[PDB]
Amino acid sequence: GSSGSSGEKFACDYCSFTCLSKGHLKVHIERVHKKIK
Ligand SMILES: [Zn+2]
Repeated sequence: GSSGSSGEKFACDYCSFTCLSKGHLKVHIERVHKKIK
């Protein structure tokens, strides 16, 4: 089997990142592609 998959997971709009939680996607965008101010 493959080392990664799309499955039923959420994906980043800016890079090749994926996660099972929408909260983890929000935290990824808010810290990696945007910042807290
Ligand atoms: Zn990303």
